[PDB]
Amino acid sequence: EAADVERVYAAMEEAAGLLGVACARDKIYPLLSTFQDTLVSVVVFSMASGRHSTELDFSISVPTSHGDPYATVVEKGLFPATGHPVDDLLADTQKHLPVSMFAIDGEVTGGFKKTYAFFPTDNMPGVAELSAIPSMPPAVAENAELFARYGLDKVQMTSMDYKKRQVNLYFSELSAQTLEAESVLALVRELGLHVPNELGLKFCKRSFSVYPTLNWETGKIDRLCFAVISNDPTLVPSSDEGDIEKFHNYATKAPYAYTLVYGLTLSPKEEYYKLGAPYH
Repeated sequence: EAADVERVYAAMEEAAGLLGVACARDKIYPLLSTFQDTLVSVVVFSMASGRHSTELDFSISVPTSHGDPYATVVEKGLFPATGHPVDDLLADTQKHLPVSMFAIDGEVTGGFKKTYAFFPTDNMPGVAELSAIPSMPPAVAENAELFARYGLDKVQMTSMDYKKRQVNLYFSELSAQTLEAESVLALVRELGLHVPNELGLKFCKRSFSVYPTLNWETGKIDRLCFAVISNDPTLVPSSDEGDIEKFHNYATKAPYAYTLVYGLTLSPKEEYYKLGAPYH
């Protein structure tokens, strides 16, 4: 449908406005039309805090029957192949594992950036199965022991950041021990990331997923995020009035067709939050 393809972009500008961000139709629409048979499907609008408060992602589901979604945009000329192992990763997962669904993501000013590999709820993998993937970063195996020591095993999904050449491993079936203040503190400190405070640790206690960020150059996890799912629009883990305001504003005025997933990302240098508002 032609109404849909405009409808999502009409709703897409509405959300990006609420943050005071300008969209770039030049880099957004070609990917949107390319997947319009799906837009008839999960479409998500996600924001970031801090020095990233000027950045917005949109995630779009693509069933596995449609084929490799990243292969579409390269051959169709929507994103050039980097010549780096991240090109081939998406196929290798579907090659090596039962992938039940895909997703694609972009940024409103830069265009396409990442894709997703979703796994079945009744067959989530561990880090051993993931590490077998030839195009997977070496760091995924090189971190296998650390993951286990903290209870990071079943992986709900992965994402591949193609501009940064980075993989996210969305860990699930987390033990209640894993999320406790003590362990959260030790995990972050061993990995050399920003230490959260009382609120951050109270936020992580609610987490349903924790996802580290790995790249191909070293074994260092670049950052690690805690995700919390809820309907409550006031759960952002910040006490700085602007974010408590900015995020609740977005949460309550985000356009929707027919829900929140918060993000607590801890980096080496600073601490920023994310909030994905879905359309479908």
